[PDB]
Amino acid sequence: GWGYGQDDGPSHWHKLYPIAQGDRQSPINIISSQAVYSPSLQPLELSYEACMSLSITNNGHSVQVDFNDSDDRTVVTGGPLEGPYRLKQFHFHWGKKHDVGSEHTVDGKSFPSELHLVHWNAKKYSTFGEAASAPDGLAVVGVFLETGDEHPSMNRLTDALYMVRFKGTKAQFSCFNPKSLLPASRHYWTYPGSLTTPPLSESVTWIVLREPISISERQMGKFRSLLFTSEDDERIHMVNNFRPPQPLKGRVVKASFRA
Ligand SMILES: NS(=O)(=O)c1ccc(C(=O)N2CCN(Cc3ccc(F)cc3)CC2)cc1
Ligand SMILES: [Zn+2]
Repeated sequence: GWGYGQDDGPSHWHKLYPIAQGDRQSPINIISSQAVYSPSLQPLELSYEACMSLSITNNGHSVQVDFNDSDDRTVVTGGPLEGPYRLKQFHFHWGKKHDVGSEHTVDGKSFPSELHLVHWNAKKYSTFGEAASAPDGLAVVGVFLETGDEHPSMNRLTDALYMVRFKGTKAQFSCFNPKSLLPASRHYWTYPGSLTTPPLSESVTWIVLREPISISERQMGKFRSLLFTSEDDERIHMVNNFRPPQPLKGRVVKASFRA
């Protein structure tokens, strides 16, 4: 019912999910000079185990790696979070050129891709779905990707894309440590927001890392080789699967650092 094409793209989502015009929608354009330095925030800690990954899937909207979230082994804690949130899955948003692809932008600048590590408040809610509807239910850590030098650990992931090039396909993806996709800095911007895809619920505490990671153009190209379409269909490459910046509506963006 929704996608990233000319007829079902982000500009039309509100026709189906009215909350798309809400007061805490994501993503947003981060004006670094207007972010509020908040030294009162606790250190952001991403405590990830190496073998919690389950599979890699092309769900028609992105490529997603799902995790075992039975306990609090792989969690994010600190920063603006009151407690630990368990990692459920990570996925990406990307474009067709280096000038576009990320959802969040910084001072008007977009990156070729953005990684989203999705976590939920399992201590408070029974299911991820239950959490995805509550204001304090989710915590998504966003990491910008820039193109430059090849990323060693990313190779395992980009090499796996061929087997999930078609929509609705999946493959086993064991022992991939999402910590390998994090930058050396834990500085970030945070603000109250929403899921960036339908149902667009305003249940996400966003934590956007300041430092991007880089992958090579070859690796980025592997993402663009994915398809929005199934095997027996006219091929349409999965690109520009991002939602543009939404109105801030008076929300305060906090920063764990001084610009
Ligand atoms: N990019 S993001 O904001 O980081 C993000 C994070 C989590 C999710 C996520 O797992 N699904 C949300 C969507 N739902 C499907 C859905 C769609 C429409 C509905 F009305 C209900 C449920 C599956 C779970 C999606 C996007
Ligand atoms: Zn996302």
